Amino acid sequence: ASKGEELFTGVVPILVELDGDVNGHKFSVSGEGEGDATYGKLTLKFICTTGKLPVPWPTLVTTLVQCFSRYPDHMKQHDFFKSAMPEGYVQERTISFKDDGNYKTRAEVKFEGDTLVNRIELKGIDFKEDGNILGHKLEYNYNSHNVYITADKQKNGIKANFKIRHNIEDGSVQLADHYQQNTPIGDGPVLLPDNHYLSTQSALSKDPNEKRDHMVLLEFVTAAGITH
Ligand SMILES: [Mg+2]
Repeated sequence: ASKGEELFTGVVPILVELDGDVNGHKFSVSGEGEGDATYGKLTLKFICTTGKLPVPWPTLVTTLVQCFSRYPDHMKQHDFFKSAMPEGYVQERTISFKDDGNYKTRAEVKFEGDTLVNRIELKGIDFKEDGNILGHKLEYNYNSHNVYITADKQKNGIKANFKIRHNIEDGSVQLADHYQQNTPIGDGPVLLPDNHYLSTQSALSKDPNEKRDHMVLLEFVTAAGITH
């Protein structure tokens, strides 16, 4: 493997903190839960601490810890994400919503003590007033997808590209093209992978006891695409 994967053999508590501005709508989200990379499993509850979320929850799922992906044993030499731990990595994305605006995100993912933390800044521009995002026309659900990873050896890191399809309430789909880059924060060696993908499955729900604007997420992520 890598030395960093030793930090992931058990259940790890997670904290997520996001500050956002989409078209001048300022918001924050705080999340808590845990990850168990042995099973590729994430359980997180997110709360909008500023009030009502000004964009649909599903549009934030990808932004709101791929170090919890399950890498099969035969592929463990391809796990960049854990290899960068505990010092962590910077994750940047451009998320381009077809016929609408874009999110640019910058996150730092690292350990703070025994807790894995994801700190994010999100900026959204050029959204349509009553497009699917600011008009809240997206269903509260989520389709499975693959995250296609490639090495970026000049930057000592990785890139990824994938497509999210958000279901629109009228039966159509809102495409969200994702371009991602990750670079280590520390100077220790990291694993630079062969092309492969992360198979991701996400289920969204609500806490029946929660009155704040929130999202409960159950996610499974498994690396694939390299055989033996
Ligand atoms: Mg302009």
